[PDB]
Amino acid sequence: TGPRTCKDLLDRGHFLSGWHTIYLPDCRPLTVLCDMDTDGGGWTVFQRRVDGSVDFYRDWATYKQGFGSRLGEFWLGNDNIHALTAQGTSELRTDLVDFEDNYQFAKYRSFKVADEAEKYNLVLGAFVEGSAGDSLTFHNNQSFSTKDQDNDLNTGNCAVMFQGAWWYKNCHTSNLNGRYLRGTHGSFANGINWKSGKGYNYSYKVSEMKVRPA
Amino acid sequence: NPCLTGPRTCKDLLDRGHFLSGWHTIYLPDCRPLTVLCDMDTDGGGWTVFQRRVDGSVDFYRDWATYKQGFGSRLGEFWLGNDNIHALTAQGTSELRTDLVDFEDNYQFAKYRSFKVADEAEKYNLVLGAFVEGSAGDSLTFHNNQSFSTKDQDNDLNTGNCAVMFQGAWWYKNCHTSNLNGRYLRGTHGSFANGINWKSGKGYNYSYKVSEMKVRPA
Amino acid sequence: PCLTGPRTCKDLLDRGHFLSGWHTIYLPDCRPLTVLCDMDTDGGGWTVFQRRVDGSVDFYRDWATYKQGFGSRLGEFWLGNDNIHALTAQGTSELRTDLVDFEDNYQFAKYRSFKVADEAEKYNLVLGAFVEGSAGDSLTFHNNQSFSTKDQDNDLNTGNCAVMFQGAWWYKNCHTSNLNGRYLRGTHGSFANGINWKSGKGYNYSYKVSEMKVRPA
Ligand SMILES: *[C@@H]1O[C@H](CO)[C@@H](O[C@@H]2O[C@H](CO)[C@@H](O)[C@H](O)[C@H]2NC(C)=O)[C@H](O)[C@H]1NC(C)=O
Ligand SMILES: CC(=O)N[C@@H]1[C@@H](O)[C@H](O)[C@@H](CO)O[C@H]1O
Ligand SMILES: OC[C@H]1O[C@H](O)[C@H](O)[C@@H](O)[C@H]1O
Ligand SMILES: OC[C@H]1O[C@H](O)[C@H](O)[C@@H](O)[C@H]1O
Ligand SMILES: [Ca+2]
Ligand SMILES: [Ca+2]
Ligand SMILES: [Ca+2]
Repeated sequence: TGPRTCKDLLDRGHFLSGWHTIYLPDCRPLTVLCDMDTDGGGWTVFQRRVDGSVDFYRDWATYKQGFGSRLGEFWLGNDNIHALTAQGTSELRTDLVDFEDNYQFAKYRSFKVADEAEKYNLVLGAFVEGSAGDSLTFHNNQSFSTKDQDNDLNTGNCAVMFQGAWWYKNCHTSNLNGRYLRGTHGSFANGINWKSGKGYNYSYKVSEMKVRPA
Repeated sequence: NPCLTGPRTCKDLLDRGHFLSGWHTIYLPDCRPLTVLCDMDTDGGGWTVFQRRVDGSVDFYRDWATYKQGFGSRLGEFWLGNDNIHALTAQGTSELRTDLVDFEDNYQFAKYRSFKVADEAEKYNLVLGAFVEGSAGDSLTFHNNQSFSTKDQDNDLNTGNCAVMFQGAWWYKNCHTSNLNGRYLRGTHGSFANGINWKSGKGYNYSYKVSEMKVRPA
Repeated sequence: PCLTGPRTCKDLLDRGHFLSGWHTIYLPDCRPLTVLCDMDTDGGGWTVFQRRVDGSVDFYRDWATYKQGFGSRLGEFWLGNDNIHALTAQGTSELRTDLVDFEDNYQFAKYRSFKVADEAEKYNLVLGAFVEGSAGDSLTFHNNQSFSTKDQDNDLNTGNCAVMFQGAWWYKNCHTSNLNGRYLRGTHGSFANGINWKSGKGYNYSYKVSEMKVRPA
């Protein structure tokens, strides 16, 4: 019955990025990171990597509730991301920065995750544009997986083989919750990787995933 | 009714016992709430920080409308916004402090007895009081009584465009001895005077690690 | 003991604040204080009262500064001796100390009990048994000892350890740890005047990160 999105806050004159309280579909308050600069601002950031201070190789219960720090890296929580994206349409933007401070991005028409009972299934709309290329449409219609809850399409455990948590199939083309392996790495596809961007052997300095009413 | 009971400046906050720097809501003269960064640590504390550079994560080469409303992040770097800075300095007398740190941990500062920014109709004209003291030396008096300029709105006193030439936004004259909204060029640069430069401090070829501009009632 | 709102960061965690960051708690008879909650480390629910991370803040401060606290929520701070006593008195608050080096290697110590008494009583450190910690014990030595600053010599050394080692601490024969020391950025030739944990990295290495925190045992 007040601000429901970061877009609402932007329209009310909140021009600086930072943490604000919004009110979810059910009226539950949630303190979220608003990106008010990028691409018109008004984005609610649900994932952020910047320096490798936080361990992202976490189990189901931890990804469900969210983890990390307001002062740095975090995953907002799958329950929260479902609430955020349940009804209406949120467009997704992915922002990626390499160690030479070059920026890439990918933008999708719509994005949402189902509730826990449906394994926080990815529901993704068309790739609109992005200098990072499209490395997420591959994962469309897939259950989320973590090390202790394998819902993927591999005989082995993708979350373990690539040290992350994602909507793994057999196995991935993106892996943003992968290990903070600074820049080029010999090890295959176990960093913060975006196949169509810098490839399976380059772990980004910065990663942000964010949503805005479409 | 929290406008009448709420703090109106960072100094009110310090007086109420907030001893750590951090973002707090204050109430502007027209009762509009604004979340600002208070500096409680430096020089007696109670300063409202309106510009901060720290790591080059935010692009400061922005247009008139963006400087007007403010941009950046409470997580790090930002410009509070010219409308806000006018609102903060329109009434009474605010002193100004500039804190600068180089990449070798050398701290420098400059202090001015008063600092006032006019409204948009006057293009955010700078009215600067006397230089008080400072190891950074005085690189702002030169800019007294100049309109603010951005790349897309040239209000400087140069035949060309200072904001474009020096890749920032400032109360440019013809053109500058300070350029704190310049590019984050990380230490010494070969390019001329287009970084976070304070001439009397580290010169036209050295871009500071940290910049903060802040005001306090005096 | 507040029953109207959150008393500790532990309370906040059990209420569903799962991200670390600055929150408001209600101290014991029942004043508000905005504190840094660490919700990830060792199960979460830690209230952080010291933090070093980048050397932006001068920790070589006098008695009155350490009393009321200083620093910034954006980085380095000391919560204030008055706040720390109000927070820990009794209690049985678990003390934890987190330490990180310049190649991102993690160490950290834990203690079963922690409190400082009020100003009258020199904010004496009262420490319970060391429990565990890959950093080793460099705080027990300092048990039952006055806090000292540059303008308040309360150690057992003929000189002033605070000036000699450039900080503030529960110095005695001097120190075995110096977390409020100078941010000397890794290895240093100057002796023991840095953010040092003798059992961890000794008197010649200044840590990159250092956090002292508490949670109800
Ligand atoms: C600020 O600068 C303006 C120019 O933009 C100054 O205006 C001039 O002031 C002188 C007297 O000092 C007059 O003789 C001129 O005719 C004025 N010119 C214009 C264009 O108005 C103004 O005086 C300055 N104000 C201060 C406080 O220094
Ligand atoms: C609606 C439909 O029949 N299409 C497919 C369905 O067959 C499949 O079971 C599901 C998950 O794989 O993804 C749907 O898009
Ligand atoms: O430009 C300001 C900057 O602030 C924070 O770092 C946000 O996470 C970024 O997306 C950006 O908004
Ligand atoms: O002052 C208004 C005017 O300012 C500059 O020229 C900018 O390009 C716009 O903000 C424009 O409308
Ligand atoms: Ca499998
Ligand atoms: Ca011009
Ligand atoms: Ca002595």
